[PDB]
Amino acid sequence: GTFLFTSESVGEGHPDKICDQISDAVLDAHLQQDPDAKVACETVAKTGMILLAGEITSRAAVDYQKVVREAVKHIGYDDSSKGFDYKTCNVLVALEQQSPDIAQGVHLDRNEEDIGAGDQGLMFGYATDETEECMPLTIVLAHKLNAKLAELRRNGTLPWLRPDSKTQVTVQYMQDRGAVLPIRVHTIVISVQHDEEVCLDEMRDALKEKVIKAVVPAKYLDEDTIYHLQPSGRFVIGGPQGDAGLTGRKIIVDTYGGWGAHGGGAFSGKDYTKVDRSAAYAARWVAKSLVKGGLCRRVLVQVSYAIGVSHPLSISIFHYGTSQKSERELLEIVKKNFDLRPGVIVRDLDLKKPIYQRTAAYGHFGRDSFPWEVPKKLKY
Amino acid sequence: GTFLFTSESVGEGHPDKICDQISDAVLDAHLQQDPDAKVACETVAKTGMILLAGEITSRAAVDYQKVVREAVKHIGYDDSSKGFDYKTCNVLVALEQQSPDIAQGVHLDRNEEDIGAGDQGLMFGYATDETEECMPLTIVLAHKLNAKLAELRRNGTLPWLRPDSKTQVTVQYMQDRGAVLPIRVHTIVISVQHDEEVCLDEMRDALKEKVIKAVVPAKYLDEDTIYHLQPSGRFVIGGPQGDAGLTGRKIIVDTYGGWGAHGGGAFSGKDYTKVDRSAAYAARWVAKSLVKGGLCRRVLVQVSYAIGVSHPLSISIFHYGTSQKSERELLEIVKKNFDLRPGVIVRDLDLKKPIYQRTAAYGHFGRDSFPWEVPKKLKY
Ligand SMILES: C[S@@+](CC[C@H](N)C(=O)[O-])C[C@H]1O[C@@H](n2cnc3c(N)ncnc32)[C@H](O)[C@@H]1O
Ligand SMILES: C[S@@+](CC[C@H](N)C(=O)[O-])C[C@H]1O[C@@H](n2cnc3c(N)ncnc32)[C@H](O)[C@@H]1O
Ligand SMILES: Cc1cccc(-n2c(=O)nc(N(C)C)c3ccc(Cl)cc32)c1
Ligand SMILES: Cc1cccc(-n2c(=O)nc(N(C)C)c3ccc(Cl)cc32)c1
Repeated sequence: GTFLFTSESVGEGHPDKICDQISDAVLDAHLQQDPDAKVACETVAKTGMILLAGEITSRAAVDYQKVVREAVKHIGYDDSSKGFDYKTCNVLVALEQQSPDIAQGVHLDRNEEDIGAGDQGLMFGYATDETEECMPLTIVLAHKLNAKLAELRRNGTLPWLRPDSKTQVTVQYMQDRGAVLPIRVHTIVISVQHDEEVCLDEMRDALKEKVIKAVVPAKYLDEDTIYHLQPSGRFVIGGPQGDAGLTGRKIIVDTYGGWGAHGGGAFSGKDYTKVDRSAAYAARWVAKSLVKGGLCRRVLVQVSYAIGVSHPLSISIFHYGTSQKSERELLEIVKKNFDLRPGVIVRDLDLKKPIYQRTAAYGHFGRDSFPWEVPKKLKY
Repeated sequence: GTFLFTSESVGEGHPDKICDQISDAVLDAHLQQDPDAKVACETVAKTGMILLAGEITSRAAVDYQKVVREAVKHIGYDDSSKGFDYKTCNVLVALEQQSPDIAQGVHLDRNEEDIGAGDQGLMFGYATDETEECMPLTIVLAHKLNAKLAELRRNGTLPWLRPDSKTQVTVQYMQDRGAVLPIRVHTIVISVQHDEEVCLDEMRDALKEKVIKAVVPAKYLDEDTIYHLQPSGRFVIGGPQGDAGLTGRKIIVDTYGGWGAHGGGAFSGKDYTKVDRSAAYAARWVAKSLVKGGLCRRVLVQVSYAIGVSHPLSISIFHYGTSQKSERELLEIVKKNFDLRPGVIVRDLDLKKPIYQRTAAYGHFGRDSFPWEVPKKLKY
């Protein structure tokens, strides 16, 4: 009954993640002034360049140069020696208003509760009782390894670290009637951008002793665990200089690390009317409510929409065999307890609040008691 | 035991899909001259602009202006009245060489069979016996609806059609010991860009009579099927003018429509050393070989890699309860029959051949007998 499963995560300076954080810094800057801003901000990053492309209709006055540069500064790209510098990079803006054809079909002259979905699409939510935060251990550990790298970079413990990093964790699990039980960590990968002076052996030793051992419980590590630390051998060129980044290219890192399911939509740079984000947050809220409510040990929820239509077109449940109730009975409980119209989700999850940049690294789920992480008490 | 499931697809002129097709036109242009080109081409599309950003190291001499414009011409954006014109749009190029740090860690001075993975990551393959092509009916139908729109646009049957489209299909299924059996189509969405002259009722009638009825078998449609045809009411502004597009933003449309699983990596614009593409193709080949070989009715395969390491770090199997063999026995059969090193996948699947633009619309799987769609005969 044992099996392996692998998930990855990336750091704040991974170029795709830089784009997600900038897109959400732009969204938050608009929402601080106009809670009803319509935002669809894509970011592209390559050597020396941040380009903003997309559609924004808002009453806010946003200084894009300042917002972008402050986000890059926070990430830590502040000198040409690191491959990217917020002070001197090019910031290009190609932002237009939201299409009036979309606006008239989605929200113009509509009661807020009855606003249409901002697009068609499908979205999923997942929760698992294997961790207290109801997330897969593989992705939790992968995120925490990147967070540890950023912490040691920022506190000057490992001054050779740079912001761009990737991690990957393979866990060996057992299964019990559809629920999963972590046994041990089988393999860990860490790749992190570094300065020209540090030796490979010094980095590998520090990654094992100061990063992995500070994150992963010793009970999961043994003489057979496989470590791939700086496996490329050299990672001096990094950030956008090493690899072009785009918003919405880390959608599996943002969610469940390959567990559960994904409908394809990106989260960052989008206001609540874009159901790719709001309905995925609501589906996570449903799934976590079912698991914390004791109905399931793990569960997957699908929802779907049509542009301009408020009610979901479909809702579906997969309980992995971890409920005494059938999937039909769980679906009836979901329909009795949740209203997944976007104009109701916005109110339940407070989605006009400018907290989005906080979601744009280390996963959107299983952290910080955001509204979609506070279970709803179910009536049935 | 009945349940709903929804998948979507998009047309050739959807702005994200335009980017995937351009990225793969660039990859094919390089491979036509240099089978060993290292390509990581991202495309961004917005009003009047195609930007290429990424990393290419190749001996080819490629005219990017010509390759991009020819791809846009093929899609059908050939006049400012349609919102985008290959003849007059801006083509911007921000392409640099592949990082020498990546090159030395992945492929320099390595025997081809022993080349390292081009990145870390996780990838999945899926197959289901519900259709002869071993794909979910939801996504097959969604793709065929977009293909039908493009066919009627190109043959002049519906001259008001423009290239940008989206479709979505919800199927009601029954289940039989983990396998799925389609019963009926519950809901269909179609949104397609159109000219200024055609009436909404004329479009809705044509979409039902000439598109849906020409694609979906009548046995799946009944008086209760729900149709959302042009649900926004107006879609004149479209293509990149209506919504910025990026490469690798339709990864679920490219794969299984939400069924199976996804590791997050995009396919388009990448050569075989980028395991996000090559190992996902190989995992599809494994899954389809298990189902066509009669071992499973449906199956999911995960594989994962570390940058610079040739052998996968992990391989895992989920058979949904549709095999008499355990997942451990199926995994042993996979390990005995397949070698998922990227330097072996390239040979088995002929991945230096310039056929990639053909994959970049209507899904990478279940079509055209590409090498990953030809099952391997298994020995056990
Ligand atoms: C390996 S690059 C992707 C392939 C790349 N576009 C190419 O031209 O081959 C993807 C990510 O890996 C990381 N990376 C970049 N350079 C690296 C190196 N030398 N060693 C390890 N990882 C690296 C960065 O996080 C980067 O965003
Ligand atoms: C609805 S747009 C996404 C949201 C958009 N970025 C915004 O500013 O609100 C996503 C896709 O839907 C399609 N689309 C664009 N305009 C549309 C319209 N008026 N009606 C229906 N679908 C439309 C196009 O395929 C487009 O790429
Ligand atoms: C459909 C789907 C999607 C995503 C993940 C899984 N999935 C999972 O939830 N449970 C696993 N167990 C308990 C054996 C499992 C093992 C291997 C693989 Cl490849 C996937 C697995 C399933
Ligand atoms: C883990 C995972 C990922 C993706 C899809 C599914 N999955 C599926 O394979 N089979 C379904 N059956 C048979 C009931 C199903 C029904 C509802 C939902 Cl939300 C998902 C379903 C499962």
